Amino acid sequence: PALKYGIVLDAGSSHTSMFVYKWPADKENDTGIVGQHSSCDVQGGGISSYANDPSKAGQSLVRCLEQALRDVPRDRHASTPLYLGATAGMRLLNLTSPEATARVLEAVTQTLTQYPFDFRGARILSGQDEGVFGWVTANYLLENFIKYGWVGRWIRPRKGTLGAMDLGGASTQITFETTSPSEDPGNEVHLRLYGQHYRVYTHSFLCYGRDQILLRLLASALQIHRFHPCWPKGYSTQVLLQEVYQSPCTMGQRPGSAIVSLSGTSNATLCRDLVSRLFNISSCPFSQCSFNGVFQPPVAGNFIAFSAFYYTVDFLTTVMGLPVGTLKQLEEATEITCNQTWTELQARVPGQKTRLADYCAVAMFIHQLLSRGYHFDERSFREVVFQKKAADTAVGWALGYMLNLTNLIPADLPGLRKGTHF
Ligand SMILES: Nc1ncnc2c1ncn2[C@@H]1O[C@H](COP(=O)(O)OP(=O)(O)NP(=O)(O)O)[C@@H](O)[C@H]1O
Ligand SMILES: [Zn+2]
Repeated sequence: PALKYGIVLDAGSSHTSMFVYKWPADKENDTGIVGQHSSCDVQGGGISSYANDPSKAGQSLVRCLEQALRDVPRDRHASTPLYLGATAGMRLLNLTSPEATARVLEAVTQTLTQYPFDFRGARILSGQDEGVFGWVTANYLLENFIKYGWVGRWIRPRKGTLGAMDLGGASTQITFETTSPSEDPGNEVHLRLYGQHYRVYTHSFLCYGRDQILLRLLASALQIHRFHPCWPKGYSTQVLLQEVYQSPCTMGQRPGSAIVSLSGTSNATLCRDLVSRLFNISSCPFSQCSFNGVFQPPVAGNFIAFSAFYYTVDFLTTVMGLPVGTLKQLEEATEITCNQTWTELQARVPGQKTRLADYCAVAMFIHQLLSRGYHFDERSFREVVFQKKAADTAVGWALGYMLNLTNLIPADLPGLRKGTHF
């Protein structure tokens, strides 16, 4: 079995990762056939973090690109497509400075074109792209696009699909198949995959990624309290105000000190109140909304919640040792976590402590996002799983992106399968 390869660089807001995928040459159009071969994490920040030094964006990719030359057999380099796709970090930089954004894309382009792979371009994905391609990855890997049954006895209704919730560093996406009528063309997606029509809803909330939410809570805590009720008692840090208010996500909060001391107080109730200010539920120009006046039909079906949903839930279960099987359990785990002092929290984590002071805020954010924002309840929440991998492949938008650009999912089966699915 001759294999083929393809490569995607996911240039996210906080990190770039490289995925190399492989599949058999003569089975390439079967669903679920493509899988991850290897991956590489680029050291340092995302490409948008090089906005004032765009040369370093391209250079940052070199070590992982050297790994790709070793991971893919040499005689296949020339015919292996290589893509770079960038997400909300670059969408935010594009708001601030389209020129700096262009210089970063130019610097990564120049680096990538020096390599022997068939480089097909560096692009910023839309929020819709990001949501939909994540949904295609999960469902492709789990073989949900197979028509189950056999002639004369097809399963009905057809096999359900897995909704996707992705909590990145600078935006978050929700995407799922729905039977409700569309009310906003911005959210409406129609896919034709293996001869079947999928009616999908998607939305991306810019500035609702983990790192931007933490920045917004920090801005809010500085304004309202001059302490940080989500941070643990005994933790303090010197906050440089310029970093807090430079983001498009926080410049709306700006209130002439350069640096302020800010300490935690382990106040789970005040933390909950701080997080609640993130969601505007005051108006809805549609029949129903999620939040911020965005149309959303009722959630339905199973969901996979990956990226920082998985990392936060993994902290709560594995480090705090708390169950999160229900929304009530998640809320209780968040309360217990938020009420820990800094010495108590550190006692649970013998190794490196990065992100530890932030789990209370992120867990509170996720609980409110699911319950207040998307309107999960106990019944719908029972159908959510927290997982970051399927069939030995990382779940994210990268695979679905590669599948689309490489044209590896047919709209129709060959010969329409003689019309046996009609
Ligand atoms: N191994 C890990 N453990 C705990 N947290 C992590 C880990 N890796 C990443 N994170 C955090 O989780 C958040 C989302 O990470 P990731 O999904 O890599 O976002 P991204 O692709 O960089 N951002 P975006 O461009 O908005 O999709 C970031 O705030 C990360 O710092
Ligand atoms: Zn991402």
